[PDB]
Amino acid sequence: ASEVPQVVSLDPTSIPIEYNTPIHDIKVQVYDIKGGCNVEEGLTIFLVNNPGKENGPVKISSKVNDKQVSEFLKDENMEKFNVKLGTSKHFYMFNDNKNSVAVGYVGCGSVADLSEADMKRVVLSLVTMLHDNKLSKLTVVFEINVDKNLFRFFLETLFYEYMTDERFKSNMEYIKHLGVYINNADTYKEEVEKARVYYFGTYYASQLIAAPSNYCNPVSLSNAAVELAQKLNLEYKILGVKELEELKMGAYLSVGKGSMYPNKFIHLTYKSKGDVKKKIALVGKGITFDSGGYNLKAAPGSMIDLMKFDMSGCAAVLGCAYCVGTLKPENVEIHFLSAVCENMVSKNSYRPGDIITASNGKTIEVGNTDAEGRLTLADALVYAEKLGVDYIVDIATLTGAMLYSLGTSYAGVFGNNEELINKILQSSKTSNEPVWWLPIINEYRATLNSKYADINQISSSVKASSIVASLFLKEFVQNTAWAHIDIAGVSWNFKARKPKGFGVRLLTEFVLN
Amino acid sequence: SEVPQVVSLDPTSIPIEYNTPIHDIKVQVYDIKGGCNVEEGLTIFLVNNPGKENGPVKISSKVNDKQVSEFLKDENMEKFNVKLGTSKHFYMFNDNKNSVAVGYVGCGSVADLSEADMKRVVLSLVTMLHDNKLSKLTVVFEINVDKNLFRFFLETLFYEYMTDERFKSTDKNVNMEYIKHLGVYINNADTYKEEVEKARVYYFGTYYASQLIAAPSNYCNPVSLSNAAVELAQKLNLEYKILGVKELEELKMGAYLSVGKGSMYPNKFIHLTYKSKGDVKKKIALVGKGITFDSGGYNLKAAPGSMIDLMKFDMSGCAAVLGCAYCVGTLKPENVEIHFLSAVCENMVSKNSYRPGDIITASNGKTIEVGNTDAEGRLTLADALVYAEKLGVDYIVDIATLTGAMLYSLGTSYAGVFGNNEELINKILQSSKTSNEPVWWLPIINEYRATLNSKYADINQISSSVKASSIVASLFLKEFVQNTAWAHIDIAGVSWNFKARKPKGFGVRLLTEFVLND
Amino acid sequence: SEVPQVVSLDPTSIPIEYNTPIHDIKVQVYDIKGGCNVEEGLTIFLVNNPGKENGPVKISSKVNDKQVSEFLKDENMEKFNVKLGTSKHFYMFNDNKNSVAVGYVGCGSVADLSEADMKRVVLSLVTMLHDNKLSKLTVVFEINVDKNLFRFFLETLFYEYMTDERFKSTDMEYIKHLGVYINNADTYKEEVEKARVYYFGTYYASQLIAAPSNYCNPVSLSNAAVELAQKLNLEYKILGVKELEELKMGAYLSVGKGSMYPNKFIHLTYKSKGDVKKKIALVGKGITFDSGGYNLKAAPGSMIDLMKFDMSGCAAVLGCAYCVGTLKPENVEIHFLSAVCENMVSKNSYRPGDIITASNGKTIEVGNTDAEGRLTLADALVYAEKLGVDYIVDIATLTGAMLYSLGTSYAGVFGNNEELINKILQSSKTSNEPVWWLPIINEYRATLNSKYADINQISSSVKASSIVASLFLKEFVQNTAWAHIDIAGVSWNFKARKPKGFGVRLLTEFVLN
Ligand SMILES: CC(C)(C)C(=O)N[C@@H](C(=O)NO)c1ccc(-c2cc(F)c(F)c(F)c2)cc1
Ligand SMILES: CC(C)(C)C(=O)N[C@@H](C(=O)NO)c1ccc(-c2cc(F)c(F)c(F)c2)cc1
Ligand SMILES: CC(C)(C)C(=O)N[C@@H](C(=O)NO)c1ccc(-c2cc(F)c(F)c(F)c2)cc1
Ligand SMILES: [Zn+2]
Ligand SMILES: [Zn+2]
Ligand SMILES: [Zn+2]
Ligand SMILES: [Zn+2]
Ligand SMILES: [Zn+2]
Ligand SMILES: [Zn+2]
Repeated sequence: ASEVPQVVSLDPTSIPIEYNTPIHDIKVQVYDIKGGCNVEEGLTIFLVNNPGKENGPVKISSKVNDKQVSEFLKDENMEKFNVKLGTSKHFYMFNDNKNSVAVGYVGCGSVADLSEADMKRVVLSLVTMLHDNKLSKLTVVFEINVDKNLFRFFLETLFYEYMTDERFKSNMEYIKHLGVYINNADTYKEEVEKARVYYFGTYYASQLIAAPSNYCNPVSLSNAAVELAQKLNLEYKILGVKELEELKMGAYLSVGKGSMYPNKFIHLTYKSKGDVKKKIALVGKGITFDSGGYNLKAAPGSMIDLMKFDMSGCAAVLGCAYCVGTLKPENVEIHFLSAVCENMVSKNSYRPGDIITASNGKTIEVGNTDAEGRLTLADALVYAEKLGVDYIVDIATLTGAMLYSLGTSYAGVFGNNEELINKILQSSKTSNEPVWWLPIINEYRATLNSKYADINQISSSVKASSIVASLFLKEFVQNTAWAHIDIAGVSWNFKARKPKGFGVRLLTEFVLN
Repeated sequence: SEVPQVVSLDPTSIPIEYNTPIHDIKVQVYDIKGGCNVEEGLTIFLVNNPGKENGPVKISSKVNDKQVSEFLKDENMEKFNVKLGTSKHFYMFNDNKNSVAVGYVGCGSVADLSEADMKRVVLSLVTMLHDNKLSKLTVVFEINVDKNLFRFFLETLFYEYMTDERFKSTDKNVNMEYIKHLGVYINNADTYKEEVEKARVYYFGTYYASQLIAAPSNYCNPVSLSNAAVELAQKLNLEYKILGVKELEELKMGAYLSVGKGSMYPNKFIHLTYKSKGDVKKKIALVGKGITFDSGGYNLKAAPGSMIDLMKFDMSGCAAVLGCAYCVGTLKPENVEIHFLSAVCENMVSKNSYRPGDIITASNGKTIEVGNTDAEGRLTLADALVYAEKLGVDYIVDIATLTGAMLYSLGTSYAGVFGNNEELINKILQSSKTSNEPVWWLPIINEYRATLNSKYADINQISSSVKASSIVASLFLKEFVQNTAWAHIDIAGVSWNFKARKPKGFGVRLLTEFVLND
Repeated sequence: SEVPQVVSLDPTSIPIEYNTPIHDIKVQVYDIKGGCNVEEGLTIFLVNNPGKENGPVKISSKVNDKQVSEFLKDENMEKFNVKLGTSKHFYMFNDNKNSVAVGYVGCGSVADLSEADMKRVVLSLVTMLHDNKLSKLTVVFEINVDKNLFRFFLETLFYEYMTDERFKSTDMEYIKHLGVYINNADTYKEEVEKARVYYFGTYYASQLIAAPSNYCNPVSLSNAAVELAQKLNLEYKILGVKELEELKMGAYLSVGKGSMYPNKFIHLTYKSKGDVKKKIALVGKGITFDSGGYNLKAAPGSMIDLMKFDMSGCAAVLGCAYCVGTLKPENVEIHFLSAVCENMVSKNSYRPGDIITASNGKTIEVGNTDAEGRLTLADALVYAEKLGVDYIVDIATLTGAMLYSLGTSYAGVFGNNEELINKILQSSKTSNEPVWWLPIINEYRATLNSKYADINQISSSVKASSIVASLFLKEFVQNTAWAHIDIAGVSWNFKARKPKGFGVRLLTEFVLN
């Protein structure tokens, strides 16, 4: 660990992290729905739809072993409510044994197959009830059709949205039990503890992102990665400035010049006990705060107050490290990499127009100091290819233009290898973290031709900045299958005012399958 | 039919050139194994060097002239290299003691030239045709191209060679002269021969669309554009129908009509039809956005970078569809019925204009809340799409300069395609490949549909405020196709060639290939 | 003179090319009478057609090669036209069966070419040189140029031909001979080696300007100026912060407060060997990077990435120092001055509103930290006048408004003395570096009346910024002929993405004549 510098003694010197969450204490049981439902304790919620009849009435089919609840659930009562996606109702009542129970439903629409976005709305409705609930148990009865991956997604999302981050603070009570009624329960049981792992990986990423830039800086973040590595028995190595200078990472070092925090390059490694048959490098953009540099984020809508999230790529990679270190896949070697620094305004900062030299010898003309992500990634990519891996995948809050292309739901993936892109797309499908394949259009490459340097950092005209940024990155991968995931648009949940932890499950599914 | 005028100097028709100098070029194709005759004009060798970047020039073709062959020997040609786009001129006397001009264009070190690579080659060749009064060009192929690429070479050569001087008066090019003969030497020539006149057909459809787009909004208005479409239909003996305002009112096209309310030109709905003789296997509706000028309306294009002076381009989709109509009407495909549609109007600022906040009713009965008058294109398309589905077709493909956000997603080279049907989308991509007009599949993300939920109307026209506009606009259009395979091509970013300051006529070849191979 | 570094990869000197391939070109000038020989390389005829716009090409010169004469016959050349900048060139065998290239550049239909026309002609010529491997270029003048325009042709040819590759790393063959056919060749021969000197003075200035702000800083620029002085046997003196504090240069020192590089005042001196009959101070604005300071260049179109060019005035002066030091004019004493610093954002920077005191005791109210040029020039001008000189001429990238007045071609000249101004205009005509006289309007002076300080730095309303800035500078020259050349609009060739080196030949012609 390294000592993080302070301006005043009241400046924090570590990131507060919660490992043991109330979610981990929840005992989960899955029952088959064919046998009927037991309603004796806590809150019971039926997931109900009505195919064909848009906003049609609620109808409960499951038999329950309680006379009081059976009467409440009768068709004449339930038809007073409708299945409009996200709509919920729940009532408190006494059961046959005169114990207080709560019974309700969440509408799941009129389409039999729920998208991940549909399922998310269902969960949010459920969580709203939970945040006003003090009962010890929740039972969810699936009277809809979900596959194994979507059911795991249901649990992951439920766990993630339920949990509230109160680290920076100075009603309800977390349930101790979760019951689930679903068809062929036995096949869904193995998803439960996988969901719990995917949850924390995602929530851990969220904690790092949500942590403000005075708490989460290059030194405190690399410190956290070390502590994580030690807990998971991963090989770890933090490269300091002197080492970085020796490796000649001029692009990455240039970005951090104006920061009071020294650059820290995070390198964690998972190695399988058995034969190593595939080597992967995961690269996360790790800007702990993006002020923009001398190209300061002062334009309307530039949202400088959001830019603690510019290390979301790093967070996703570290979150994946947790999942991989916990699930311990076989026959694989994975490197978790992040060139961490802070982009600030100072007498010491790099300037627009500056020509800097990357670790592969390429000279780069800086057109915009706020395009700093690709500079750090450039040296990180050179570092990764030197490891001699089969796949290189980077993930980064790289370009604001993603907001105008795919939006806030789908991340974009670019690459030099169709097979690798396909694996990512497949991983997106099974993780239910949506990604869309975007092209690297070679005709735009000429725009990066610098008059004085080997290459330009940005275009002056093209405006297709996400593609141009990909073209720049491609110049630092010489002979390895490489993919690039731009999560600038999808990383932050603007409506809920919190991170998503996007990427963790996607990257984990990628290495596992 | 009568174009309204403000003053007598206002034009009442779009000047259109049908018989171009390109059509006067006699094209001959010879097989390269017979040897090349170098007699006159300019003879250009298309040469590459596989694996050797900036490799030396070597003329592998048999040249049927002792003097020219001597000139083109490897020893003499070594000094020149094949760097993609590079070119050289040679001057010499042939065996008949006549002075002849010879040269080459470098095609690089790749074995397969891409879309952009070949256009680079053609542009280099065109520079050799400009500022040189030549009567004949001979092109010798020493690179390998498939039939579609050979056709693409000719189409692009014709299109770039052609110079549009319709609006020139005192500044016509005094030295403008076109070759009268084109010679082509290539391996297995008989295979490529049929591609020649197809290329000339593809050239004009593209150039015709280009003429309509380039034509300024005072020349090209809803009345004169619909008048041009009738003249085209009459020339091709296609069925044609133009729907006037009273007919449009009967069909209750409130979305389309509201957009044109502020204009001095009455709305004109174009409906051309190609009908194959015999069994019709496929019925297709092609829909083009036909905004002759987009001021933005009361949401005026006044913001920095909004490029209001470009907005004559906003009927590029309609132009593409009409260009396709020329190609289809000329090549006469079998087993198909094609409907060429465009809801044409002008988006202007007036006492009569539609307002931000207005609730209008589309022809399928859905009420629409206008949040931005500058999103007028999807409004006209909405009624056009409803009209299209009433025709009972198998495929509906619309093409439109719809969202500026395409510049930020795919840029100026690739068009975006959206749709409700994977098979149709795949056919569009296939047509993209064979036409060499690049298109990329983009998603219609259903999670964003909620943002189009209106407090008062059935649906919001736009925004508040997803930012992924191209997708939101596609979601809106989807609401007006109920049960028909539909695809949407946003060409807002690729329609105009900013570098050359001219239209591309994008989509004509794409749509034609779609029709011809479906 | 030790350049401070943030990281070990930060450059500590400006790379400079002194020996260029241009200097290895052997120039021969022949009279057009007696005919032209075409034996090898590329031969280009400069042709116009006064009778017809875009008229046919017609070669008038007798060529002593029959094969080439056949090529140049009227029937062949009339297929080509003389539109300015249009060119064609063909490869062929001459009488000796040696490969030669012969062509032309269109020179339009106006008998007398302007400097803008001639530059277009040269650019067409250079395109051919860059695209052909040639040991020799021959140019045949079938147009009319005077001695100054001919030199300009050579200077421009040399400058545009030369390619700056100092910052190229890892992402050939110049001509060795130049032949010129022209009527009355003997009167043009003496322009050749003068042109070569003017070329490098201009190219040397270009090298300094093009060099990014991380390479070119106040310390390395002053170091570079010393190296130049040593090679030319000029007296030199670099004033450091202690000395500047002693000289009370508060305006100059305030600007550099926020930089990591100490202020460095450059003072080079050329003195003729004989009696000194004229003393001249040339003053160049030397801002190595202009971020704008706390008035950050953040507005759209402010082009902060261009701002390495803000020492262009200094570079022109140093480039002039090369030419003067090489050509060694008689009975003159020339001082080359530049108050070099960097305008940055820091805890240490000067603020908007700060009241500072120039070396002549005048207190100045800073209204805008991005108007820093006039503040550095203020102390530089006071320094210059104390040298007891006859003329003071400053050259500076001072005001962006120049783009709106004269544009990108003509610099503006302001002054307090009509004789000096007319001399500069005369030097503009002979150097072919276009300048236009603009007024110092005394009615605007009242806008600089500060409420608290002696004077305002900027006007709060009078949008005539170039004139207002001239009024400010005028306050720091008390009793000396002074002129001010604003090159903010002309210094950078935006189309070619490179500096012009504007001002070197202008200032040198001023000293020489
Ligand atoms: C426009 C340039 C090329 C400067 C760019 O993409 N900059 C990105 C950047 O700063 N990289 O280090 C960038 C990244 C994200 C965002 C962004 C801004 C918002 F207001 C958002 F809500 C968001 F999700 C992303 C904007 C610019
Ligand atoms: C921002 C909204 C959603 C209103 C939009 O996309 N409007 C488009 C429109 O006016 N439809 O009728 C629109 C279409 C094209 C462009 C556009 C602007 C430019 F400066 C270009 F260079 C260009 F190619 C397209 C901008 C907005
Ligand atoms: C508007 C003020 C008075 C602050 C001003 O002229 N500032 C100049 C300055 O920064 N002095 O230190 C200034 C100088 C040059 C430019 C300038 C900007 C561009 F984008 C150009 F392309 C250019 F040629 C000059 C703009 C402002
Ligand atoms: Zn940034
Ligand atoms: Zn960033
Ligand atoms: Zn519009
Ligand atoms: Zn429009
Ligand atoms: Zn400034
Ligand atoms: Zn300045």
